[PDB]
Amino acid sequence: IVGGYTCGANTVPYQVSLNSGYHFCGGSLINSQWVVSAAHCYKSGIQVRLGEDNINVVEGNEQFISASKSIVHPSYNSNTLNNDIMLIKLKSAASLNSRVASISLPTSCASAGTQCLISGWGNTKSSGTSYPDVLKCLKAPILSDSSCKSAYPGQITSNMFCAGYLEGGKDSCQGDSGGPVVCSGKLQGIVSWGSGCAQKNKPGVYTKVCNYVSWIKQTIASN
Ligand SMILES: Nc1ccc(CNC(=O)[C@@H]2CCCN2C(=O)[C@H](N)Cc2ccccc2)cn1
Ligand SMILES: [Ca+2]
Repeated sequence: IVGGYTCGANTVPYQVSLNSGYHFCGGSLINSQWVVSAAHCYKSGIQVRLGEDNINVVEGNEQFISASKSIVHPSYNSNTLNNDIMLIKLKSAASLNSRVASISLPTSCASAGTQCLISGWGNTKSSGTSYPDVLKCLKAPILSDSSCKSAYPGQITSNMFCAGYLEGGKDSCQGDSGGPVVCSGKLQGIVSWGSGCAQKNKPGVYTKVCNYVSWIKQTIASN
């Protein structure tokens, strides 16, 4: 997260870290058994880390649970990042508590200008590299479809939206991918892609979760 702030320990209790010997992506707990993340975060052998603040220090509220299965969206296209969404099942159910909590799926898509919370452990610099150990947060509005498509002509599908600031300076970044964009209590986005981070007229692009609720519900009900 570039241009954000320290969230506060366990203030984003649906945020998870995907770990394969090291943190590599975020995700969102959507019920005690299931995490949603980005398809481009897929790999085998994921350990889901819940209840995290400092990902380099055991602070006492963590749950470490291996994934039993990963399901990439059937239409995920890594060339275009269309349908950049993936479900991960936990080998054992998470123990839900004030610090480990699920986030609701949207019943409907959200308006341009709606304020959202974006979070993750990714790079905090728009030029160069600095990774935080504690969770970082950003408040950012959904941008108009036309602003989004003007920034990224020929690249934005109906399954993507932009959020952030066309002036740059505040954005998601490498290492935030797969993590949440939450607006009015609903998981509206997944950190997906952009042109660098916090660049002018290049806001972050997010998977439009409202288009995937039927697939999420059907997939978890059969797996
Ligand atoms: N707002 C944002 C969000 C994320 C980022 C950092 N990530 C990227 O710039 C691109 C797009 C997302 C994936 N990625 C990578 O470079 C991958 N390491 C390889 C890959 C490339 C393309 C498709 C799949 C995989 C920057 N700004
Ligand atoms: Ca920790």
